Amino acid sequence: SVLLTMIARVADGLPLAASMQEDEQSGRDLQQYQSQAKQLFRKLNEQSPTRCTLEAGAMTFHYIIEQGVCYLVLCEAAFPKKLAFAYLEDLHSEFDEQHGKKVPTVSRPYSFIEFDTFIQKTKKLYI
Repeated sequence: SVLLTMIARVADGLPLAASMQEDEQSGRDLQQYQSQAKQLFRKLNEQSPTRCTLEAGAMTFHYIIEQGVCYLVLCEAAFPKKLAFAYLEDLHSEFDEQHGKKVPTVSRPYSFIEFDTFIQKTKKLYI
């Protein structure tokens, strides 16, 4: 029952905010989860779906693309698809509202760590 969350700029995959780790995660998995995320980001373009669900066994990836930002979440296959997108939707509207103008010009990775707090608070409400 998790919500490994990652927000990155589509143009170049620059990470923005994230809340990967959870109650005692496994270095092996956490590493594989992040690497799979990168290979997803690097491939994103204009032809990509703005909403998408990607199967990976016990785990399933879900993401949305809005304003050039990819909101991605990894969770148990069992987790309600419909829920994952609401979670993402809440993150989006709050993120764009609070950082849309600055998102396309930042160059340092995780320039929005601050947002991690909102992700955490929003997470509780779903899991």
